[PDB]
Amino acid sequence: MVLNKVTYKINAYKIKEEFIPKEVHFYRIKSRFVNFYGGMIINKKDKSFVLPYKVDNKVLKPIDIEYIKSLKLEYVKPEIAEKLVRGYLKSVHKIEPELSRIIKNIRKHKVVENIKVESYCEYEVKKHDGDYYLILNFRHTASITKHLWDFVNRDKALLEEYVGKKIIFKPNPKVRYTISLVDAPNPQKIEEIMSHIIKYYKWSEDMVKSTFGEIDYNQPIMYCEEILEPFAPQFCNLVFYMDELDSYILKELQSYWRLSNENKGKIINEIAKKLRFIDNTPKELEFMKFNNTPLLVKDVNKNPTKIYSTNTLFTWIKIYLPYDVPEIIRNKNLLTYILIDEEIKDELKAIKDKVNKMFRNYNKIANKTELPKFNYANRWKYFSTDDIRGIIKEIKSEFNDEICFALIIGKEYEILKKQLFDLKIISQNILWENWRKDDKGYMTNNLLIQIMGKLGIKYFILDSKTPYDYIMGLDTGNHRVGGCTVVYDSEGKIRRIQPIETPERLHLPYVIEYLENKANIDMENKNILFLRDGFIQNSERNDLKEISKELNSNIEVISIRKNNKYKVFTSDYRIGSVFGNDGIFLPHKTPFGSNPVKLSTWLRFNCGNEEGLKINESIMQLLYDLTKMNYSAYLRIPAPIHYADKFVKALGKNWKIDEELLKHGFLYFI
DNA sequence: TAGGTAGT
Ligand SMILES: [Mg+2]
Repeated sequence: MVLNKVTYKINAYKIKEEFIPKEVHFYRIKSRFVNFYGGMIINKKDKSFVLPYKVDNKVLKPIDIEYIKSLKLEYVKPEIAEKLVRGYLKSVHKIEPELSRIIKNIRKHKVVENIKVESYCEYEVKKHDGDYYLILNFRHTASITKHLWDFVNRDKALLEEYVGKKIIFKPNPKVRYTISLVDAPNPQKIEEIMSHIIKYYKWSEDMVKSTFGEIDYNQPIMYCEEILEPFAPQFCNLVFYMDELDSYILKELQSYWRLSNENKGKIINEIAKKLRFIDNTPKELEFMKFNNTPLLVKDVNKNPTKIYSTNTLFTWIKIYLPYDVPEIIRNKNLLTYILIDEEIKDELKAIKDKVNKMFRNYNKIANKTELPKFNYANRWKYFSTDDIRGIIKEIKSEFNDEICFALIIGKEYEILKKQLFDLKIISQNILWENWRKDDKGYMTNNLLIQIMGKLGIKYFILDSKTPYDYIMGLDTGNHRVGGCTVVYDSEGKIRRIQPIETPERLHLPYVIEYLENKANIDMENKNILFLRDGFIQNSERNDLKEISKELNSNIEVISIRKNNKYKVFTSDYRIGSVFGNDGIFLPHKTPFGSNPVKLSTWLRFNCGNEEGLKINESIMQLLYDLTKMNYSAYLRIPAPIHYADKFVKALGKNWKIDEELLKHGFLYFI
């Protein structure tokens, strides 16, 4: 009991009763996402919505609406009620431009060379014991310090080249807008923007003059793609992707971002005290501690054996063998090539010894296992990092028919691994600089796991059988494909990576049917769990009841959201809890402060029976056990959904869909 | 080339 439970602070703060609406008002369009007024849309022939206040004149902008009914907040469903409290706070109390001025005062900016780093507030609203809590969090944005108008050297013809690039409006660093149009100067429109900074953002006239300087009224007026309002380059700043930054700058900026969960909690509590709408103390929540379940490998004599971590999996010098080897690859000698960077060709003698030792040790396992061996006699080849197509130009000219492997030794890519696969060649690249500095073979061991997962080998499985016959990871996103499912068995072992062809938007009922009809996987009289990032439409509900009755299967679905607003004020890991019907899942440890996973909308369809399930200790354990099924060298999100995400991203990167290998669970796309 | 770290 003592070792099983821990109480920790979460980023939830009770909203004061003065700011909670007692009545909601229903309306419908008598004459798009009208989120501006803080509503909740329920579509029909004429769209219908709810507001956290009454619109006395049934019109505002000109859209003419019609009154339906009035209901008390306590009577409406918590999910909607929470969204209406946020809307009331956003639209009536204007929390958004207030949270902006609070953060600037707490989290000041950070300047490194030409770039500046700001912070912005994220917020959600959650219902607990009849009260409402504000989930308050903060993130960061990096922009060009020097504003757009001065950046283009006050030249309109130059500014026109920036059309289609991402910018931020200085007082609002959260929203990254896209420039679309650049037109003639309007001093009236500049005074409109200037008044907005004083009226909405509440900035003093001195603050306008301090940050923007002497306002140029002869400035061009520009328009963005995402909103119909005018923009002026003196008030805007260029934004970019974090990865696009020069390594030298990224390392320097790090210090400002990198904060421990406890240290970050201190800033949220600092921000919470200033916000007049909520209470100053964060919410105390009871968390379960997940049991660190063992894994199952094979003994020297091929018997199942328990191992708690994969860090000892390939520490030969006690000896573990693979649990499963696919029908194709079993006891084969693979035609293997070793592609080396021409820059590091002056160190090949040492590079030969590194790979030869690794495979020489791999062979000690490979001889009494029925594992595939590796053949690289005179197959040592050279390539260039900026060379591009030259390496594959010579590779295409080869006669490879059978599945083959390639180890890529460079000097510091996704492009080469994609082009190499087109000749049925599985590849795992290596950066020599890191492999040369391998302390006690840590990388060498992590390599063997990756190359095996790539070769459909199931080395280790779970020491526990789940009640589900199938755990399916689903993701929906150039090949007439719109998504895929990754199917795992009862022991957490990969079975299939199955792409889904669109008939058109891809939904769950169609996916279940495609799997039965076109994918040849038995989904009748079984216990299926679907893990997805998205949410099921109310219209899909009656259709899901139908399919589950017909198949006679227990079909479940749970939403697993990596990007959420929660944060736990602990350095601890392997913990889980529920707040406002949401699973706060924190499986992993991070040397630079972790972020929880949100778990919601757990539905069940048992032979024509829709039922809503509350987030258990059971599934949270199950979902944790799945984060341990890491074949690529644990995971934040469960393995089924993680590998589905990876496959969908590969499709966008124009990767070959080799069905034969996908059918046997070869993770070549990783 | 490992993992995680739409109001101007
Ligand atoms: Mg890899």
